[PDB]
Amino acid sequence: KGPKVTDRVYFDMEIGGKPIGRIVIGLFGKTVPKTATNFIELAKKPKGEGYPGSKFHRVIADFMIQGGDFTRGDGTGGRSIYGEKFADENFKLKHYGAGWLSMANAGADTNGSQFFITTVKTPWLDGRHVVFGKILEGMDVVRKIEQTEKLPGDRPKQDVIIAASGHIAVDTPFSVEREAVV
Repeated sequence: KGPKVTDRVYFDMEIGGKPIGRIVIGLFGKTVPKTATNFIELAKKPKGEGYPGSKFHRVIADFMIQGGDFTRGDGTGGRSIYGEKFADENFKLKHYGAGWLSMANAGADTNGSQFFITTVKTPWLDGRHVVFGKILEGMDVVRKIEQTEKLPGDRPKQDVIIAASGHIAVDTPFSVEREAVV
């Protein structure tokens, strides 16, 4: 009964130049096609133009990890394939638990490139941030990032970099449970 994964995206992660493993995300291309498409294309862009080379600039343990600011690296930048900003596509899905993918924003209809991966269930974000994927593999890599040493301002002391990213196609869309990722 769960939403269908139609596409995969991978992130090969490094912290301060040390490889820490791959995150694999399933995207709900039937539920939020426009949001999913943005993410997939930004994952396919080259550095400075998309996710490769960008960092998780905001990390809050017992909450979420946030990245996708490929133009300013600090939360103030980023842009979508549709222009600087695009509208909230729908709020069909909730932040069911750790390991859900949702768009960062600065209020209604301000989606860019920035996104976060939850590390706990975050009901207060439901209806405010568009949820569009679920972690499929590499939740331990997420947790590694979640626990990385921080500076004040919720910033990793060492850069947490998406060294590489890309899109793996999907056979046959499959349903996933609306539950925390183990």
